[PDB]
Amino acid sequence: AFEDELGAQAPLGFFDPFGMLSGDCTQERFDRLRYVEIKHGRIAQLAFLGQVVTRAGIHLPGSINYAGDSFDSFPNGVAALFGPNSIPTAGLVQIISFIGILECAFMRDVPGTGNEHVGDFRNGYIDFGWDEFDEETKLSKRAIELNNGRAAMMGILGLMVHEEIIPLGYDADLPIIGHL
Amino acid sequence: AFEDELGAQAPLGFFDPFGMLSGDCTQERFDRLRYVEIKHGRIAQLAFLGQVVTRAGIHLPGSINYAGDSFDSFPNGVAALFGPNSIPTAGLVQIISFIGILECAFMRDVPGTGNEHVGDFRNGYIDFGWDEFDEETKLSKRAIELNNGRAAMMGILGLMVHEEIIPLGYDADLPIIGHL
Amino acid sequence: AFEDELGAQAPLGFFDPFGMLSGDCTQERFDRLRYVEIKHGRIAQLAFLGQVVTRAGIHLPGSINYAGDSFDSFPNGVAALFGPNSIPTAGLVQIISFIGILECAFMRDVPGTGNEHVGDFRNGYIDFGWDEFDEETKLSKRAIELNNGRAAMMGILGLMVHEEIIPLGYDADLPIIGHL
Ligand code: CLA
Ligand code: CLA
Ligand code: CLA
Ligand SMILES: CC(=O)O[C@H]1CC(C)(C)C(=C=C/C(C)=C/C=C/C(C)=C/C=C/C=C(C)/C=C/C=C(\C)C(=O)C[C@@]23O[C@]2(C)C[C@@H](O)CC3(C)C)[C@](C)(O)C1
Ligand SMILES: CC(=O)O[C@H]1CC(C)(C)C(=C=C/C(C)=C/C=C/C(C)=C/C=C/C=C(C)/C=C/C=C(\C)C(=O)C[C@@]23O[C@]2(C)C[C@@H](O)CC3(C)C)[C@](C)(O)C1
Ligand SMILES: CC(=O)O[C@H]1CC(C)(C)C(=C=C/C(C)=C/C=C/C(C)=C/C=C/C=C(C)/C=C/C=C(\C)C(=O)C[C@@]23O[C@]2(C)C[C@@H](O)CC3(C)C)[C@](C)(O)C1
Ligand code: KC2
Ligand code: KC2
Ligand code: KC2
Repeated sequence: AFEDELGAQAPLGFFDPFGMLSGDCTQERFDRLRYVEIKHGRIAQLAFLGQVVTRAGIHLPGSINYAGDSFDSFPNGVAALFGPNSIPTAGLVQIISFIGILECAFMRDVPGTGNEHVGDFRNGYIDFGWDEFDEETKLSKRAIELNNGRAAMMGILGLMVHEEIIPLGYDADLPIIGHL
Repeated sequence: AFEDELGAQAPLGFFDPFGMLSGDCTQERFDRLRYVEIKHGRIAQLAFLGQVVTRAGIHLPGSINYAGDSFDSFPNGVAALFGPNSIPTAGLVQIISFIGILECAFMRDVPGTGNEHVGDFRNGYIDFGWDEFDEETKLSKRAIELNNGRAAMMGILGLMVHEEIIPLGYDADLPIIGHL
Repeated sequence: AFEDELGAQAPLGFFDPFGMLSGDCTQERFDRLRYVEIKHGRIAQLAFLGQVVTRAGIHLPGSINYAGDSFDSFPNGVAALFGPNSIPTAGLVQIISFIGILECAFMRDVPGTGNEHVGDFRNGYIDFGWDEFDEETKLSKRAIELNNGRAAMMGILGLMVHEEIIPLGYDADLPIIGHL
């Protein structure tokens, strides 16, 4: 039933190993799964962009504290949030609070606003020209977003794992990025 | 749609900053939110009453243990539940178990019993004369309960925060209640 | 309404102390409760069987690690999973991952497959002859499964509690099984 939905493309086609959509799956279940997948993909895309920017030597100009702790002095990766040399716990809690405010008020599907598909948070408020695209281009953009999100999920998991296995003696000369 | 419901009164009117009810919000969502708000308000009202009674020097007569630990020897506030001089862990676990029994059996909206609104746990079992009040008086009582609950939420949050910031050097001469 | 459902047997009859099905309880709520009860019963039956087999001196032949840690060297009970002499954390995490894979993909009620009642995971895939039984025998088998599951819930709780109270000085010469 969902073998022709978004995300079922070449070369794998419809790829449902664990069988979430097996049987007479309801549209609500697939909508929930696609919402979770798109949310994870967007978060992972942002996380991968952040690690790429930070690890390349690009840091915000200034100090993260009144104490003078410069932005470009903190480590990259999980060591920047959780560790002995991480950013202050106040900064992490404020970041989490901002993300929670976004979750509750901003990055949500408001019913009866004009949203067209799962993951559309536009809400008739912030539109950059979605209606300019025709249907085929719209589907292509949605598929690109979803697949880049899956790739970012895998990449961010790999980056965190590789950073975490370095103290254990598992230091890998990763391609392109190099040593973490 | 919910701008004329209970709790939207002077001077703020309908106050929905985070936009929980924005858009075509369903009645189920508002009922869930109002249930959570009323439950929190009742819990916080009881918590503030407990704070006032305990901090005023009124303690239960006797001892909380067979070992002879008197009721009036334990501290007030968070130090009475979680701390080195708190009540015995068995007492806290029994309190939590009693509250869970209440949650699962007593303080619940039993369907098909005669409940009139969200937060009405009466269940046609314990009534002190609710039907004696007229509709306007009923609405006034419900609004009083809700607003006192919100005030108690903020007050209990303030009391816990002020108790917790005292060891950090943030001791404030609070009005009325004084030093915690 | 649910006083004649499965699980209401002599001598207790319909036993609903906490009043979970009191009032106009929907079939969905009873179905959820029965699903949870059957799942817990099956898990507890497996846990009791495994703990009895392990405590009887029957262990898998070989070693659980490449390091040579034999199966019959680990303790019995909670000390085998969580403790200073437990199985390796890798083994526990892999067991949890296998159970999660089962939860997600295998031990589930796939809609539109032919399942006849709550707790039926057969899904028209693995059938040993369920249709051979008549209606009364089917009800008897389901009731036996449910009641043995409740008995196993109590038994596994008792086994874990008795194992945990031994270091505290509460060592009980339990009947049949003896000292844990
Ligand atoms: C998962 C996302 C994520 C997370 C958790 C972090 C976390 C962190 N970043 Mg970071 N970053 C990210 C994405 C992320 N970043 C992206 C995508 C970029 C590229 C622009 C950067 C660029 C960046 C720089 C240049 C620096 C950091 C730094 C830091 C650290 C200090 C916090 C700070 O100043 O943030 C700053 C965050 C930003 C500048 C960009 C955040 C953008 C977010 C993800 C937007 C997402 C919500 C957005 C409002 C949605 C808009 C919707 C639209 C319709 C309006 C902290 C560990 C600093 C550091 O290393 O100090 C220790 C630092 O110097 N980051
Ligand atoms: C959030 C609610 C709450 C919580 C968590 C606590 C927690 C505590 N209180 Mg306390 N207390 C509360 C509310 C609360 N109280 C209220 C509202 C009052 C005013 C009557 C008191 C009066 C009070 C005294 C006088 C003493 C305590 C003490 C204590 C401590 C020991 C436990 C004990 O003996 O409880 C005793 C609890 C009570 C005497 C009253 C509890 C009543 C609860 C809130 C009823 C709520 C559910 C109820 C069944 C609903 C009925 C619905 C109706 C339709 C039937 C413990 C830290 C003792 C202490 O400090 O020793 C260490 C102590 O001496 N409390
Ligand atoms: C709650 C269930 C449960 C749990 C958590 C454990 C946990 C454990 N068992 Mg164990 N065991 C169980 C049930 C369980 N067992 C049952 C039911 C039996 C009887 C066959 C055994 C027999 C057994 C032996 C003989 C040994 C262990 C050992 C161990 C320990 C090492 C892990 C291992 O080798 O597993 C091995 C697990 C098994 C041999 C059987 C597990 C079978 C599971 C329960 C199947 C459940 C799902 C299944 C696929 C459903 C199929 C449905 C069907 C339609 C296809 C570990 C603490 C070993 C030990 O103590 O070394 C430290 C050991 O030597 N167990
Ligand atoms: C004005 C304003 O405020 O906002 C607007 C601005 C604008 C532009 C309109 C908006 C937008 C669009 C945005 C932000 C789009 C972002 C898209 C983004 C960020 C897309 C890539 C993600 C990451 C991927 C694919 C990672 C793959 C990672 C992969 C495939 C790996 O496995 C990788 C790997 O590393 C390992 C682990 C090991 C090494 O071998 C190295 C490599 C690399 C191989 C917003 C959102 O509307 C907000
Ligand atoms: C027979 C039996 O068993 O039961 C029946 C008995 C009976 C009577 C019928 C029943 C009832 C009704 C009850 C229990 C009603 C209770 C109502 C209650 C308990 C109502 C106030 C709450 C707290 C508020 C408003 C706090 C505000 C706190 C505020 C506004 C603050 O911010 C405060 C502040 O402190 C700071 C943090 C700093 C300092 O500057 C000091 C102050 C104070 C300014 C029940 C429930 O049906 C059960
Ligand atoms: C081919 C393949 O791969 O799979 C198939 C194989 C097969 C056979 C078809 C299948 C099956 C059926 C199975 C596995 C059925 C299992 C049934 C099972 C395991 C049934 C008892 C549970 C435990 C009870 C009742 C415990 C009570 C415990 C009680 C009553 C206590 O309180 C006890 C106690 O200890 C205390 C705490 C203290 C002491 O005084 C000692 C005692 C004992 C008194 C499956 C599932 O379809 C999978
Ligand atoms: C996530 C987004 C975000 C938002 C929306 C946001 C809003 C506000 C507002 C509201 C207008 C104020 C008034 C405010 C004030 C301060 N912020 Mg924010 N802040 C955010 C993020 C961070 C991070 C990451 C850090 C940080 C800090 C500080 C410090 C320094 C305190 C000090 O130096 O003792 C002060 C005074 C740093 C800190 O925590 O220092 C321990 C630091 O690391 N903030 N901040
Ligand atoms: C929340 C409500 C509540 C209920 C409904 C409830 C019911 C019962 C019943 C059932 C009829 C019994 C039989 C019972 C028995 C004991 N209770 Mg309760 N008890 C409640 C609350 C507390 C608190 C707060 C404490 C406490 C204690 C004890 C001790 C002392 C043990 C000891 O001194 O070794 C014993 C023997 C104290 C304790 O935990 O001491 C470590 C203590 O702090 N109990 N209790
Ligand atoms: C729950 C079911 C389950 C499944 C489905 C499953 C699948 C696979 C697969 C996939 C085909 C591989 C390739 C694989 C391989 C290894 N397993 Mg499994 N394994 C399961 C259970 C356990 C347990 C309980 C233990 C264990 C272990 C090891 C070790 C030893 C590593 C070492 O000696 O360093 C290796 C190499 C032991 C261990 O973790 O040792 C620290 C141990 O305790 N495994 N295992």
